[PDB]
Amino acid sequence: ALQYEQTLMYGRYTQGEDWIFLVLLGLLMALVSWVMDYAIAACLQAQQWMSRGLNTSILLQYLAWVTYPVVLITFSAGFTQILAPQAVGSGIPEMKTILRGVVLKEYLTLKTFIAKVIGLTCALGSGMPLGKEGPFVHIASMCAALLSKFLSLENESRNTEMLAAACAVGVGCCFAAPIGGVLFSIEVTSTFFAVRNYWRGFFAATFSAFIFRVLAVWNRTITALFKTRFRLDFPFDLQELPAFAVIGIASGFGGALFVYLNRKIVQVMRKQKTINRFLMRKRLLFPALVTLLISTLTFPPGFGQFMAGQLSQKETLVTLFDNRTWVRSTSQAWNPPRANVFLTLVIFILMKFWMSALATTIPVPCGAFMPVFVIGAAFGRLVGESMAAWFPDGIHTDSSTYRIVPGGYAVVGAAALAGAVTHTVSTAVIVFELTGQIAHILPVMIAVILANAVAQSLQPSLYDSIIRIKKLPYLPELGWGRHQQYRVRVEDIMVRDVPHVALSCTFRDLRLALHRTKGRMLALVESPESMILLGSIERSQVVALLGAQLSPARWEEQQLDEPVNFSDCKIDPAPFQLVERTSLHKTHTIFSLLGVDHAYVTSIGRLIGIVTLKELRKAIEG
Amino acid sequence: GEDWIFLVLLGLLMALVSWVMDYAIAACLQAQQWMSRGLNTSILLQYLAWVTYPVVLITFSAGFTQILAPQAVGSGIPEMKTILRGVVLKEYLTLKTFIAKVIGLTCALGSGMPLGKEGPFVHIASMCAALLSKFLSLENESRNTEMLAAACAVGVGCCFAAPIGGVLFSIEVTSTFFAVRNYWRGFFAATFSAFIFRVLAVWNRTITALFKTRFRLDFPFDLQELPAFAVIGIASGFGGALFVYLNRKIVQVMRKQKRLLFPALVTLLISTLTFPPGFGQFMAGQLSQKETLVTLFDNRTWVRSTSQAWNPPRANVFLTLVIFILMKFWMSALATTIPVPCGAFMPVFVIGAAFGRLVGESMAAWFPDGIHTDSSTYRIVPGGYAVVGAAALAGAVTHTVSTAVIVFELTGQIAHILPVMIAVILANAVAQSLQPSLYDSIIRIKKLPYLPELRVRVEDIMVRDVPHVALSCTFRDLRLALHRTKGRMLALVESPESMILLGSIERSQVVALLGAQLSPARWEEQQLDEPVNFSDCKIDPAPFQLVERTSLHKTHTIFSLLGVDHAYVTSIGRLIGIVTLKELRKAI
Repeated sequence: ALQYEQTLMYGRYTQGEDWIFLVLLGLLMALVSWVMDYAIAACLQAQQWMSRGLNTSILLQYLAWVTYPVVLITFSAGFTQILAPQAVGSGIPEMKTILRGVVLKEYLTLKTFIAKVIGLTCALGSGMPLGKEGPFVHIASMCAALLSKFLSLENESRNTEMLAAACAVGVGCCFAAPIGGVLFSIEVTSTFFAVRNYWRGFFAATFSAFIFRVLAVWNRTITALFKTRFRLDFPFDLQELPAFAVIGIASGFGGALFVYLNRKIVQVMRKQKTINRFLMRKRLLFPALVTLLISTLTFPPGFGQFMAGQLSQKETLVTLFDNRTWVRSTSQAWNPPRANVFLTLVIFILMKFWMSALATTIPVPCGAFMPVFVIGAAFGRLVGESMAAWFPDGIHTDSSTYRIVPGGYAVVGAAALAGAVTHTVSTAVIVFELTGQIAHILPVMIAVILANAVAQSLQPSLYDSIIRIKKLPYLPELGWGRHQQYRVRVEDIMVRDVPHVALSCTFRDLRLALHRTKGRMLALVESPESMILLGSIERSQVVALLGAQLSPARWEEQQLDEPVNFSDCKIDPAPFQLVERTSLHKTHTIFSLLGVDHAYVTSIGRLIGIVTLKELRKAIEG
Repeated sequence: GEDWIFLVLLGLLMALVSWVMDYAIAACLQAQQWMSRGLNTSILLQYLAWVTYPVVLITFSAGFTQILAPQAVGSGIPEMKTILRGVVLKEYLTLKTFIAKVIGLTCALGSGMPLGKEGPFVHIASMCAALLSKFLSLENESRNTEMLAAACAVGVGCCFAAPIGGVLFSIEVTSTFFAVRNYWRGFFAATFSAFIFRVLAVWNRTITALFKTRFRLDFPFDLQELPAFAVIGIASGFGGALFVYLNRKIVQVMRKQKRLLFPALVTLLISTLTFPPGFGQFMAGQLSQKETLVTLFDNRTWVRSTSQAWNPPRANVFLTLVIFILMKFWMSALATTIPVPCGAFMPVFVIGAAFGRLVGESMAAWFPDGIHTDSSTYRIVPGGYAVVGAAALAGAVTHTVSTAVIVFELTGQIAHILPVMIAVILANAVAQSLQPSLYDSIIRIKKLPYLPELRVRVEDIMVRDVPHVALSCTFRDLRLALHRTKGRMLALVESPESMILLGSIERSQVVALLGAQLSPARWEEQQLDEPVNFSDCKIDPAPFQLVERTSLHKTHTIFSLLGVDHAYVTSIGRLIGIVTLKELRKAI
């Protein structure tokens, strides 16, 4: 059991019925998502009304423009800190750790639910570049846990499956994409998923989508969030494929750079102890300063006109996916009177990159999927506009028909950058669900594959990076194509010094052994000379043996050093063990599936070594 | 960079093979129509050609498959699912099997019989991967299984021209775990195959989607039309369960009751009923499978060209659709059991499309001016109903939910996603409640090893025979040990008294050295009988074992993960038992 400790940016962790349950989970998640969306829309509408009311002087417009988001972010951070400090940030890495066996202290309580809901609503009510997929996963998991609490009024296996279904429900409700949501949730929270549990997520997401449609028709887009209208007859040509490949490669490099920049930002001010202490005594100055800095640069009368600061995230995504060519309201916002579309796109890309990283490193419930999606869409739109300008009449034409469509480039770029950042290939399906069309399928697959290859060659995923930052249990993923590990054996990476005890030992031996292990379990051995393994023992239990046979109720303590009879103790008969010539592939696979953190190496029945997650991490990294 | 090169070469080879096979099938189908229509004006000659062409093709396919490689008969998905679980089939991935499968599939699909390609394509892709792996060596067991899984994904994708849907379908029918890296490798190889197919479709010339639809993008369906899309799913689930039951019952009956007569009789019976000017006008027998699927997916309303085959002068669309559904159902159920390389995905797809079209036309006739009246500009689109029904029936038969993605890549549109998902979920629920999957039924028919599904520990289910050899054993015990047992591999122990496990030795190696030592040398065969020298063998030093007190659930989970079929039970380093899928006799 791990407990949250508060830090500046992220924190640290220190030491029959199925159908009804799925239907109820889907309905609850749909209702909660609808309520949150309504609240966020109301907040944005209030911001627009207040901004339109005060059109007198630039000073007052600036004051309102920088006062609304700062107040919203400060209130969100304060409310989250008062109720549940552990509800800060994305919830995908924490649930990935939970699904592997580890237990977090109070991660699935009602207070955390209230804090997460209110904080996400308040933080997303401002205009900061933040997402909601991780918070949605966490909220869905808490909803499933509370439903299990209610419906109760073997067990361990059931809970994990329900949480796995809840993650898919959360992703699907976040993107309004059942299939894409389930496939994305499978890739980011597990490595070996049972085929039997494949239908549960699809069923729950389908029920959620049906409830969404019913609510949409009872409340008055309906089909797709960001519906696009592209021609079905030759949307692209053959010679445009190199452009899509270039987009994919650049997106992979950019995703690696984004993950590296986020990690570097987090690390830098974990140093600088004086600034860190001064901010830790404030607890509300850092988010306020970040919000004030970001909002100032997006002021439309000032610097915000050169990066489309007047547009919101939904409006920014809608204009990039349109079926018009800007080069030859989308063009009005993306073509300021003093510049062209290219300069605006470049400035938008750079500023949004660094601002999105910095904003995702602040203490509020937030995600990082939509910002990178928008950045990738902008980069793809830039590439498409360049191609359209270079070929005004087409790339293969007789009567100048079938011109270049720059919106497919934006779709391809968004999917490629999202996949590169998250190390997933389901962003293709996600973007097909989001846009409502499947015409630009092959370029999307090509770009996603290339971006994933480059990103996995360069840097780890964002969620794995956050896991490393928070010091949670971390099993690095084996190289997809970077290297080979079919020749490395367990005899090399193991540690040849094993904390162990003997069957015929004395209490002095236990006293000497206990302090130097620094581990959870002790290995029972027949005899020191034979070194034959018989089982595993608990460190607390062998402490209790000394505490029980060496006690006031009987100095005398130094008189009693007889050999310890292990009959009273309880021994694990079959701990997890391996053999001498086991390959790294099998060890990694069993560690990944069983969710274990410790294995014994055995040679002809004798104890020769031990393997831990740390040794595996060094073996993979080196 | 061996992985990327292997995947690229696999994709290229599979794309080329699929293109060649499609060209051959199209040539055969055109040659049928040429002789059918060009030079015949009499009823008797037309009938004679109509029956004699498919009969000759099917008889040649069956004879060629039997003579060359009998293992090429049937689908390839159940056998590859068995192979990926650690079982070994005798000669399932050789060159003769490849040639027999290719020629038999080309000849069988050249006729007008209702057969598919997904299983044969999976088998051919796996064979291509095995041959490529053999050629590239100019041998880790763990590396080969991953490549076979990638080959299955490539085969499905090339069959349906649906890369993502093909990968998802292949993972769901030939595996028990969703491995993410397998998904990534299949994605990569299917993307390369799709690129090659796109290049070929431009160099030669149904580009993009195979059965592209042109439904309107603004309000294709209403909320009140959803109950129909659920009725379709429930009916499709029931129909899929009935289809699996009927196929199994057809297979069983022939067992209770000269090998070139049954396929010929089946072909002559089926082709007689589909003869157009006789009974073929009442079930649209003049259309091929591609044209049958094309007309059922159009954006026109019949009840308000090539779609006039469903409206004969002496009948209407409803009667023709019902007759087509019934006759094609029983004909496909019968025809999928003849000794030729064949699949069953497409006939089920067409039957589901016909049922969906029937339901959609009924709804369109019920609401001539559109649902919710008001004389609105949005009316019923019966093509989407056909898509929904086809996807639902295919998913119900195959116990899969990736048929939705498959149909989305097939039609080129994703406008009907919610009804398709609802129908697929309902059909899967009903079918899984009623009957097992078609591939599982075939596995149980062929009596292949399989793992069931999931107090008791590995000490109880184990068997203590465990054929083995000792390090100090002579050639007399090696002959004695080999004769009694029949297993693929043998265990190596230190001594009969010690019984300390040292690894495992293959059956091929021991019989080779026994023959080599007792080979003619410079009576003397029995004279030497010296203790064997194991220093020149191929000893596996790390077989995967199980501790004595391991639980059944832990044993079950490791067996599914590792793709193995037998484990060694060990006490303190001593061999005490073996577990070779004895969970089938204990987890049932």
